[PDB]
Amino acid sequence: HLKPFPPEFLWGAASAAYQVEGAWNEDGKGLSVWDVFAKQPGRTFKGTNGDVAVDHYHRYQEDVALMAEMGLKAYRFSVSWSRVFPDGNGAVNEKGLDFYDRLIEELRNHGIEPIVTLYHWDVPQALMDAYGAWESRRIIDDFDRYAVTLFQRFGDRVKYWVTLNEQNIFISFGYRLGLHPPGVKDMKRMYEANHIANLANAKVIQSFRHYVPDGKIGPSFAYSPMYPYDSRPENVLAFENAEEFQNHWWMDVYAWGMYPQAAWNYLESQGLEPTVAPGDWELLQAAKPDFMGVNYYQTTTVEHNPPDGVGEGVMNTTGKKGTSTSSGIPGLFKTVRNPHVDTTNWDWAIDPVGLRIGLRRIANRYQLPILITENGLGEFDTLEPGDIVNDDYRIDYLRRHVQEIQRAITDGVDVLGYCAWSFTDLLSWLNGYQKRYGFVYVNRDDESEKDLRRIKKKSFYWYQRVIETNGAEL
Amino acid sequence: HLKPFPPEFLWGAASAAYQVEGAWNEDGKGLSVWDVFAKQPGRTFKGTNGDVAVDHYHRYQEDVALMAEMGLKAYRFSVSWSRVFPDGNGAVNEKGLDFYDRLIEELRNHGIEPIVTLYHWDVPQALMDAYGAWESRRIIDDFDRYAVTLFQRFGDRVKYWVTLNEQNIFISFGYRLGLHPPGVKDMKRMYEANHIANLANAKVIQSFRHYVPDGKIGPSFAYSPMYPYDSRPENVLAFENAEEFQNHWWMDVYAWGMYPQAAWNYLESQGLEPTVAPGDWELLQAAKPDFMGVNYYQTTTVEHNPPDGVGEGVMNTTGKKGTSTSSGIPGLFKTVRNPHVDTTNWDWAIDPVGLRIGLRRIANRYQLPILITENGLGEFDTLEPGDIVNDDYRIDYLRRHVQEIQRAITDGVDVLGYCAWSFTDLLSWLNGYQKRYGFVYVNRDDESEKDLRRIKKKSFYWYQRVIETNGAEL
Repeated sequence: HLKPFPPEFLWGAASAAYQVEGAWNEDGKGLSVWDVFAKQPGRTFKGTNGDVAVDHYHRYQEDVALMAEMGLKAYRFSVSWSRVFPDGNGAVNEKGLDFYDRLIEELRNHGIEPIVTLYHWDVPQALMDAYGAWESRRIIDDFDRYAVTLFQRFGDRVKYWVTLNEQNIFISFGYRLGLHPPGVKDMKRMYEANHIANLANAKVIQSFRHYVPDGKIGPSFAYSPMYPYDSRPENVLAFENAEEFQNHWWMDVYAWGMYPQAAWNYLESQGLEPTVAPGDWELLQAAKPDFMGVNYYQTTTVEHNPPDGVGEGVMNTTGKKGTSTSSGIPGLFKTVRNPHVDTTNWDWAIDPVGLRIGLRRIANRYQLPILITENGLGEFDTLEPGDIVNDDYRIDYLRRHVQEIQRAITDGVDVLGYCAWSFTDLLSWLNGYQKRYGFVYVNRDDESEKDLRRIKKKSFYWYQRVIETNGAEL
Repeated sequence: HLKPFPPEFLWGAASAAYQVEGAWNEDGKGLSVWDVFAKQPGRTFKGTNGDVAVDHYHRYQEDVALMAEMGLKAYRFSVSWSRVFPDGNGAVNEKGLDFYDRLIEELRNHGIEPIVTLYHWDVPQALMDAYGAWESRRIIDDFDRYAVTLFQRFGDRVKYWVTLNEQNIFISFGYRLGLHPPGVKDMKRMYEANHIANLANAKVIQSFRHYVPDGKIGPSFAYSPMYPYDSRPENVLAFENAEEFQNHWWMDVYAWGMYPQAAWNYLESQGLEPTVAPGDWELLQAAKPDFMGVNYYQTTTVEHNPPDGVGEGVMNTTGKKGTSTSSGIPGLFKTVRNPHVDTTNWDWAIDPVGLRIGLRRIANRYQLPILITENGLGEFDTLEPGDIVNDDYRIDYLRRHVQEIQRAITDGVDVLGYCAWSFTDLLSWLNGYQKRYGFVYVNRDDESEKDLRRIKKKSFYWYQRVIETNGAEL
């Protein structure tokens, strides 16, 4: 017996500025670390970068019109820091602010709730040149000034804010795996930058309380809920280590302002724990958010990993199924393929019940409302004669995840909204354009840039029907 | 490289008054609910009862001398409420307090720390008669009067105190399964009595802060940590349901003063959630314990249970292995044999790693120190001529659990002490005498008290060596 979706449920769709906007050097925009990073040969598939992307900076009016046709209740986007402060910490760029002002007015005139994401991985290169960006406490007050600038200019028209998007991703990929700017493989640096990012998150939530007292703000965590492989006690203990190290490590800081103790002690024994100053715990414990943002795609199953066993592993960005290899941390846990779910061709788990599990774990541990900021299926799309993209695969994935959300709401989880990823096709950070996520097909591939024309996929009309029935018809 | 056991680690052993004392009608003692219940035909194996038990009431000097020979650092025992208040809430029976005073003085004269359990299932029958005992709010102030009586008489000599022993057992066996007094099978009444017992726990922790400001106090929860059968998402969701419904339901109230929400909502949908009065949440939230007491014997593995599925199961009462069957809650979860561990003859899982997992979960969720108030192996013992009892099976079980305690300490779990169940053999509530737990064999069976003579088992000398080496030699 299912509860209905609440009447105010934020049926949404999401983007990220570098992935969508283009206009990388217009109206005074400074360079970001991704402008620099993606132009380095070999970082991105076939050299694709965000110079143009899908050109949303010039075509947003067309884009919002398609949102209004769909009847989106909400649209989640990120503000590009380097459009607002080209130097990170210097003088404000009114043209940068003007674009987001025009975007929000376009959204508001069509009855769409704007959800503004403060940071999605594009710190200005200048801050990285001046003091190493997230490795320096100086970024805390420069990020605050940036945040406060947006709060004063948009706080009367934006109720929902997200601080740092997938902080575990841009910290891990940027400082442990070397896949994102700064392209570093140093765990000591990774956890120092992570700690400073935690303090930045807390400082801007505390500013938000002052500048937007009637608004709602939270971080957004890239949450892959951990599973034990079986009921072997050694595999359950691996799951305890994995859920605490991969998930509590961030969410406990967001919710309670404390790192988990066992994980901390493991890092301490390695010489990897971050440097703490007077003031840190009191700041982190005083920044309670209104919700936990959740970006969800898959669960992860783990098993026992001996002290000499698997370390970092092989990722699968080609799309040939079966090429992923176990990654893990020796002594604690290593991943293993879950034999009870299917995977995509990138070996990502297809596990909509895993979303209910993860929503239940956040409610049960933190008692926080949840805003689902990102969920989606990336796949190749064929444009067929008659402007028809029959992405039944995407509909089937979104249907099952929305169905499990309703069960979680029926369990008593407070889910504020759901932002599918993504509204239009967009540039992936590293693999180009062919793994598409959008409701709206964008006419370009890896080689030919074509005209970037927007085409409504079959999933666009499915989700239009979802919204008008408030999820009653899926 | 393991951490050592900390210098003042409480190497202990435990009992419970009804199981050990006898003297059921001496020196002014009133009837308890167990005096009455165990004399009803069919309630206990072979009609065994606590009239004599192993006669610790008269033989406490001999028993304490054996604790000194072992070198016990702490002895955990329970106070019989009906010795102190024969009618539960009238005038104090000084001879009742004088026994526990004599006992505490014997312990302290031999260097043994007393750990006093306020309530181990034996509320006076007069309170059951007057208002139904734990089902009535009247018990909150009656329990409080009793606790403060003990705090004022013994607080100068007792630092460690336990409030309610295994509230989840005496409430669920007493009101849901009807196996303990008052023998009721009614889930609604069960959760009402459970809520009243939560308030009584909170009230006496509050009183304790006034009367024993330098003491340490906590409840003793009967903790069986849940495992999912495998990585099937439906079995992991069963584990989420099972851990919250069986474990968080109690420990969250103990630690945070709040029931978990998914469980509460499920009870509400069934008309089973308890009645909440004004002021209840404030009392419950303001009664933080110094430690979580943990009674640990086994883990429990669970899997999906369809809404038409398993409910009450068969309980192994005889000692014939393989006779237990699944128990669960339809629609939420059901138990299933863990194929990766062995089980005793009573079908209890032998899972020392589970104790590390359980200690880690409590640290990770509540950040509380833990006092392990019960752990042991119940088995048949053979008395061999020469008064020799070779219980290597017990040594092996205790050894592997103490080993995992030290791994948990090395992880960063603050464990205050370890109380093996039990010091001497004693009466099991339902299963008679042959399922023995003691370091010290007591010569009696279900048919005859014989001479009740005390006989040191092999495990006595093993534990004596454990304590002498502070656990470095196991």
